[PDB]
Amino acid sequence: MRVVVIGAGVIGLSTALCIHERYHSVLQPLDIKVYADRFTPLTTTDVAAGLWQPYLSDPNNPQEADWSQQTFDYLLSHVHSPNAENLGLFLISGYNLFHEAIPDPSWKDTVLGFRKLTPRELDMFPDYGYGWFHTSLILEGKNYLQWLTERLTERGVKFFQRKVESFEEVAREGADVIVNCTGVWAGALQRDPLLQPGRGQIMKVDAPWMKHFILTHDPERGIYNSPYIIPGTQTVTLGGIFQLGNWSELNNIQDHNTIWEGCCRLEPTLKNARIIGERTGFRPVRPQIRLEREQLRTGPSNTEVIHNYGHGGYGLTIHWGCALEAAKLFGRILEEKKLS
Amino acid sequence: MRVVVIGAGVIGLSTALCIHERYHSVLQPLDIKVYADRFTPLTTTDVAAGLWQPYLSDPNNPQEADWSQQTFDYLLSHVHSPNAENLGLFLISGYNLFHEAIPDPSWKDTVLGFRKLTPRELDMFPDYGYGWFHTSLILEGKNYLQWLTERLTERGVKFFQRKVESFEEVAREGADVIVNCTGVWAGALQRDPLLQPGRGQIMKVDAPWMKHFILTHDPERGIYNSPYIIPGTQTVTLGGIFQLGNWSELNNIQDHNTIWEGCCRLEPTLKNARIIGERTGFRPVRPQIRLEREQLRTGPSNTEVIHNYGHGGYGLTIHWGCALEAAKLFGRILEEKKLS
Ligand SMILES: Cc1cc2nc3c(=O)[nH]c(=O)nc-3n(C[C@H](O)[C@H](O)[C@H](O)COP(=O)(O)OP(=O)(O)OC[C@H]3O[C@@H](n4cnc5c(N)ncnc54)[C@H](O)[C@@H]3O)c2cc1C
Ligand SMILES: Cc1cc2nc3c(=O)[nH]c(=O)nc-3n(C[C@H](O)[C@H](O)[C@H](O)COP(=O)(O)OP(=O)(O)OC[C@H]3O[C@@H](n4cnc5c(N)ncnc54)[C@H](O)[C@@H]3O)c2cc1C
Ligand SMILES: O=C(O)c1cc2sccc2[nH]1
Ligand SMILES: O=C(O)c1cc2sccc2[nH]1
Repeated sequence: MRVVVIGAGVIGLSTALCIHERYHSVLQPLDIKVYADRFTPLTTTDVAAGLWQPYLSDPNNPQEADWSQQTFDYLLSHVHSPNAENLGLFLISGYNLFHEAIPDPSWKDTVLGFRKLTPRELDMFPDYGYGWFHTSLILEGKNYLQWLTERLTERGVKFFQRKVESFEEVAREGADVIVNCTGVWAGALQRDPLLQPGRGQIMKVDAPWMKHFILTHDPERGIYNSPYIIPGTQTVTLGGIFQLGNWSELNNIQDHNTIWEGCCRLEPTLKNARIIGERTGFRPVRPQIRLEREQLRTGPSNTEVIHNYGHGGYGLTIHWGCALEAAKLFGRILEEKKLS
Repeated sequence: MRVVVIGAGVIGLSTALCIHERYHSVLQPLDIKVYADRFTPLTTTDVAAGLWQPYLSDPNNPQEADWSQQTFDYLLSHVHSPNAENLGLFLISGYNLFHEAIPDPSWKDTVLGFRKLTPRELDMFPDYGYGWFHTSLILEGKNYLQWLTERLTERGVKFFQRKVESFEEVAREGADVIVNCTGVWAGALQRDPLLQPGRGQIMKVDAPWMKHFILTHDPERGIYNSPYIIPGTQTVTLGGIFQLGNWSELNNIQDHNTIWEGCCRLEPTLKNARIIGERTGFRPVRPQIRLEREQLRTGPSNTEVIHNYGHGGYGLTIHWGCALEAAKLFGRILEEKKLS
């Protein structure tokens, strides 16, 4: 009963934990190893603000809306716990700004107190003429990743610093089940032309008077490419850079400018806020998440592979529902093998 | 014209600013001095969290609701102003929690996006069965008082550290108009049987993940005597203590425990918060604010006095509408001295 999880971002970590809680037994022990090239604070998960917000429009797969709703409901149950702070979990309200009356999102009833913005509220954002206000949740990846690791290490899970070259390399060493949570890099283990980097740049600023998230939406700039302000526990994330096919890990100076000028125009009080840091990450962009089983067609034994990658700009938002689905796929592997 | 403003809390400073910006001219040159025994951070204004919220039910004087509304409208028009950070001015959303249903407040349309709490939002507060959600403003005194002081200084207003023994002592040194903004200590200059300290105690805690205010209402505890959580710029104010007639300036453990126990039950995450500081202050409690002119008959001349005190637990909420009214009374004085 040897299981190897490839990846230590929110995907692999929550998957490892979910499989362990649901399938570990002293009767039938479950050996679980996590192999990863990069760990916290150096994953894509660490670059995220951690705000819960799926895409505005209905997903290519309606199963994704269920996975996001299951994640919200799960995080909402731990929000008023003493453990909440160790997770990087907290409630936050905020604004979604538009230039037109776009349709209501499928998640209007999952979030708390969703409503349209009133005239006086919109008078605060002269560049926008429609929007929403609701209460959502922030799950900060750097705390959540450390918390998941702590809970994994105490459940018997060993962590290994390694760049996996092939699934067959892992299959050869005895892995019965391979959990593929490689994010944006998955194409290195198996070609997937639907998987692309969604290059992102963010600024971390000191603006503690900022109690609300502010997200803007422009068709001319596209998804995740217009100003956003997201207050964290210690700092405020400034963003709004999406570049499909861009693999540059360096901080582009025109992007730094776009972030600064766009966010200051959105919220003039940012102009006097102290810039703390700047980061680049690659969103694992895909028309839909890949969350399925694959029987390896290489080597003398067939190896069971659970793929869990391609969560684009909403991995923190959907991680739990995806972890639970991967655990379901895992139990299906267990039954098909044998009972007695 | 020689003006002496007694008091350097929010009332004294905003009145002095409002009078100077409206009346100092070539036609009416004003010599304004401010006398105060205590300056920031040692005034009642400094103990306050600075949240804008008047009384729920219609005031004894309907003028008070107009004065609070004028204050919110003025502060709201500056929320994105270059000076907002210097003022300590920012937007904040939050909860007003009740055991039973209560009528909508007279200010429901002054605040932003006022509405009732939904069942899912109410499930987060088991001890309460009814509530509101709205967006208001915080104006922090430690910043606001220093901002008003800098504004008065550039206008040529002179500040003196002194404990005024009597209005006559001021009148005898040449004051034409005395603006009495002495807060809870006004009785020492002229007996006021309707003025009492509304003793308050607060804790300032490090809980930066707290993004909303939470105010609880209990008619058995009375006004300002039920737990409240008010996130500021650097710290979160924990309070909920009102002791009518208590002149003790010391912080006490009983009140420390009431605050801590009450606010931790409301928000379990507070258990792990670091306590930064604790303060005691005296709300200037009266059945209504005394904002009126008086011709003082103590000495060879009559001195024109403007009283502006008795703002209770809502001095920050109402200060600007009161400062504008004091200025109108000041104009009536100049108009009588046959020089306007
Ligand atoms: C700028 C920006 C802002 C964002 N904001 C939000 C937000 O507010 N809310 C939200 O829900 N989402 C947000 N996201 C998306 C979120 O960051 C990602 O969807 C989530 O981090 C992807 O999770 P992951 O586990 O798949 O990838 P990662 O965190 O990238 O983990 C991939 C893991 O796979 C490992 N790995 C890959 N290949 C191999 C190999 N061959 N061998 C060994 N290890 C390997 C890596 O080392 C790493 O451990 C944001 C993204 C960006 C870029
Ligand atoms: C615990 C607590 C929390 C609160 N929270 C809020 C809130 O969130 N929002 C809100 O709107 N309000 C709040 N308040 C109300 C606000 O603090 C007071 O209404 C406002 O501070 C009253 O201001 P003031 O100018 O009249 O008095 P103060 O701020 O006390 O200043 C009185 C001034 O007069 C001076 N003075 C008095 N007598 C003399 C004399 N004889 N000679 C020389 N100088 C003299 C003092 O030295 C001082 O400079 C709160 C109050 C308390 C106690
Ligand atoms: O840039 C992103 O990928 C991103 C910004 C926000 S705000 C909520 C989710 C999310 N994702
Ligand atoms: O304790 C007080 O006097 C007080 C608490 C709050 S919250 C808004 C006003 C106000 N006043």
